[PDB]
Amino acid sequence: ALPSGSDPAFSQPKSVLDAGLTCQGASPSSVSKPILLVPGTGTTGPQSFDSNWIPLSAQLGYTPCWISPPPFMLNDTQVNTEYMVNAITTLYAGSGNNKLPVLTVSQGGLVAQWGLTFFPSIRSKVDRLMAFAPDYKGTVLAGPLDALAGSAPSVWQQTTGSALTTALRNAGGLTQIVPTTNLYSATDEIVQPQVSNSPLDSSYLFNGKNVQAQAVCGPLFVIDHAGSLTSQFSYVVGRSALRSTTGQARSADYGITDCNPLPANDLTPEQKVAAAALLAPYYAAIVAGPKQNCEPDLMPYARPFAVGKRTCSGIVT
Repeated sequence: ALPSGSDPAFSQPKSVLDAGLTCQGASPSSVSKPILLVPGTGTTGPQSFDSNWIPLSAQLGYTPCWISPPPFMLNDTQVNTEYMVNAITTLYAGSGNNKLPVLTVSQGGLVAQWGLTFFPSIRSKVDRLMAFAPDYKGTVLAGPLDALAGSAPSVWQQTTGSALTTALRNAGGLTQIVPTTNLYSATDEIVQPQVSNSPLDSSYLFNGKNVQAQAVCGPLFVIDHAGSLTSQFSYVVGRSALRSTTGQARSADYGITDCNPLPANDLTPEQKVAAAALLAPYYAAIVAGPKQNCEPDLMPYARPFAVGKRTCSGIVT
């Protein structure tokens, strides 16, 4: 079972949410073959995909579109999802009422499944989801000394055992809602645990196409968080998920010969070097970005699914 009924109301005006959506070389209301790219924590849309999937999806025939929820995905994850839901509705109608793919990284995958869980209207508008290193269960790795100064709202909510991650799980959000592919690695230095190749991993979704790099490439295969998005292996897996008639990556489309953790071969030399510096804005955000001293309160639609957890207002019930 999943949440049903009308979409919850947005807490932000539509002009604010519309302001966060951009398409490369096209208007959101008139776009050909759009793809929604959702960035990770501590970054904007261009910062996550300029070096990788904005050019890679454009070469595959898509119009790169993205959201950049302020500030740098560090604010309340529930509010970042409003940008995605509004963008999908806009891009669905903007492309002649046709389904569009969604490709994410880091918190972006958590944002995608959160929207599909609690905003039922977009379930018939997303044809597939290609999530790179998503943290559906949050992460057990604390911030690089983010325990005496607090952390960003989105960092609170991405901690294992948070009210947000609890509510997503309890609402049935750990089962895929659209055809979903999850590409992750046991060597992820930001999102853990990922070492079980099982529902214990943070990126695992039941009935999804869960691709742990070590399961395909070997137990000693190393590929970090940024590589999980930009690698040639990730391109092969992602390109398979986008081309597939089932909506999921196909095991026949990739193999041990594609196990390259370096940036995708099709990227230009400037793009590969830029892809290696993917987390540079993320590093700045965790050390010098906004911080608060409690996990943001749950919105009314998600509050009933995390009874017992403490947020800024107190205990849910």
